[PDB]
Amino acid sequence: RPGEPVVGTGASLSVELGPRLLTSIYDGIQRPLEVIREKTGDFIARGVTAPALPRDKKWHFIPKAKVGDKVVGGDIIGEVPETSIIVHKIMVPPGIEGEIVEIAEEGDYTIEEVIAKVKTPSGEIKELKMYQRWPVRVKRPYKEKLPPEVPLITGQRVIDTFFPQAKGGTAAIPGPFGAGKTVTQHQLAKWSDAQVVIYIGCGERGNEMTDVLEEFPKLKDPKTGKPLMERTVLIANTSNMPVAAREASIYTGITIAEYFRDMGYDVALMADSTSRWAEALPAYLASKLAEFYERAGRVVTLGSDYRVGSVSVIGAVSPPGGDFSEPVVQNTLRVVKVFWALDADLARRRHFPAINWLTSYSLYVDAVKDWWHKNIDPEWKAMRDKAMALLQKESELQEIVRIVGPDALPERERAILLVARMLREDYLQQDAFDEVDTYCPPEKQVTMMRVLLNFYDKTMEAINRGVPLEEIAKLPVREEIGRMKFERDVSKIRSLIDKTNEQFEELFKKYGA
Repeated sequence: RPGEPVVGTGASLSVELGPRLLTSIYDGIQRPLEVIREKTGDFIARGVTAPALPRDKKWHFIPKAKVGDKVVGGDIIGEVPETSIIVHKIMVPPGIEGEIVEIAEEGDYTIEEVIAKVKTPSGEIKELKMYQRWPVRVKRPYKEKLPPEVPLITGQRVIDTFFPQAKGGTAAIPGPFGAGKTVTQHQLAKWSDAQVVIYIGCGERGNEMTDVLEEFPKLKDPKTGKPLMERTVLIANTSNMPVAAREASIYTGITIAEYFRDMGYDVALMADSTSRWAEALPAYLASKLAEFYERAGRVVTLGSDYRVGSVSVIGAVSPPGGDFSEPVVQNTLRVVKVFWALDADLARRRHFPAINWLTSYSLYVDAVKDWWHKNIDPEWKAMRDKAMALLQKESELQEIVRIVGPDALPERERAILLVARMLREDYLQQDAFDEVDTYCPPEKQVTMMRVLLNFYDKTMEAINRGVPLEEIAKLPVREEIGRMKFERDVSKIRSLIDKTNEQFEELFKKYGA
């Protein structure tokens, strides 16, 4: 990328945006694999480079606008089928508006070709290609940042239910590298309802780059059968790369996320490069994490059609050995709205995903409940809250029992522990390796939860009738409850409610009431 030595604020550090970015692997900056990296500074940056998009590749343009049409920035003037998954939407660059005096015909083109001309109100004729440039450090503009509402549906029960992410929200995952972060990040990347993923996947393990070039091209997008790379764009930070570029990769990544957002996609920006992101010569250097995160959001995009896209941020905080106290841990956890706390004791106990349901939190619960209530069910919030109360109850009881023992525990309390344990095992625990349980649709989540909480209501009902707890604990329907996560037919899961009720009736019959 040649550029120019301009005054102001650096060279004018930017990125190219157009067809073929997808399936591609880039560096703090935007050059293909194993390419030298430029220095930084508050004042300026110097870069010796290669090309970011092939000028030599031929793309099938489908125009969507005509000679005579009025346009504004964000308006979509045609389409380019880019991968087998993603249509690339060709948009007037921000700040350009006017009349389309000239537009290409449906045909094949390389990116330097001019596919349209726009006459601005001044009369100035602006020439538009299939790509555009943007300064990575300026947030691409939009009409309006919408308040957090709809959830980013992850298909993971513990997250979607107890610690929800909003489309356009900010989330962090910290804890040990040990058990499960990788598989959990991988589950999020492939299952979350974001059409496009930008992964800043950046050498935290010496063989990570090897795994990236060797494995990533084989991964399938479970929604289509096709490769996950065909909706992904990677941004590597490594130990050989300049402190400079490593710094700037988040911007390059978020800029590219905003660009797919602007077309109306939901996009997930995933950062898993904690350590490589380090600097030498702090408050002065922390509002630089703040504003990066401020760039997350669901927005009504620029353009003449009403159009919504989003960028959801999920940041890894994996500090090596135990850098968990001071850097990226004071400023970052108080800026993110959601935190999924991976916990090595849970992992050792083989509870997966190993997410600690007492130290994680989401501040999007009330923001997303209405979306759940309107479509998934009307009792979604009441039910999570009830299931959490019972988990909080369990945790208190277990502390108490650690001190004084279990033998003087009353039936009611034993019942609470039995049901909480069913919550942990049936719902909290989810099998990423199983062909059904690797994804749990919204409808299935609420039904499994109703089955569980109905069993709780009947348990507490039975006990307050003199049915003993040992009899409840061996209801056959219990063990079907432990398997419901493996059932793909949601209506079979649902039938467990009536089945539970009936077995209880016939425990009421044995005994009294």
